[PDB]
Amino acid sequence: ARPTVFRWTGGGKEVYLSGSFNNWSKLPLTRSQNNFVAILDLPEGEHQYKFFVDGQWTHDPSEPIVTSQLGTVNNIIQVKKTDFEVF
Ligand SMILES: OC[C@H]1O[C@@H]2O[C@H]3[C@H](O)[C@@H](O)[C@@H](O[C@H]4[C@H](O)[C@@H](O)[C@@H](O[C@H]5[C@H](O)[C@@H](O)[C@@H](O[C@H]6[C@H](O)[C@@H](O)[C@@H](O[C@H]7[C@H](O)[C@@H](O)[C@@H](O[C@H]8[C@H](O)[C@@H](O)[C@@H](O[C@H]1[C@H](O)[C@H]2O)O[C@@H]8CO)O[C@@H]7CO)O[C@@H]6CO)O[C@@H]5CO)O[C@@H]4CO)O[C@@H]3CO
Repeated sequence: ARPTVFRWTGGGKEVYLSGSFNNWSKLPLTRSQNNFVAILDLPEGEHQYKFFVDGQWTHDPSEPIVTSQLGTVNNIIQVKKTDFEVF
């Protein structure tokens, strides 16, 4: 598993990260310089995720997206051979 950085740049007061890698629970993100951020160790390969921003499910329009089998929009990224890549 490689350290991987998630960064929400869309603002807000309170932000959670939800994705396949935490079974779609809600991880509190840390405010840092107008970002909200978290760092997770993730195995190489695909992950889907989304944000929960002041009470509302939101994706990041600047990362790739896909429609899930539930019929919802997630971000989709590919963890590769780099430590602390920012998504
Ligand atoms: O919780 C896990 C989950 O979280 C994230 O989803 C959130 C999402 O981003 C939000 O937008 C919001 O979703 C609401 C949405 O906006 C509304 O449209 C509505 O959803 C309706 C759909 O429009 C409509 O498609 C229909 O859905 C039916 C499906 O067509 C059908 O396929 C089936 O769904 C089942 C799947 O086939 C199955 O794979 C399994 O789903 C899993 C996913 O594959 C998986 O990615 C993950 O889902 C994430 C998700 O990707 C995030 O975006 O977890 C799933 C395991 O549970 O299970 C399905 C059976 O439940 O069934 C449904 C109908 O039963 O109907 C809905 C009307 O509800 O409502 C949304 C509010 O719930 O919220 C979610 C988090 O709640």
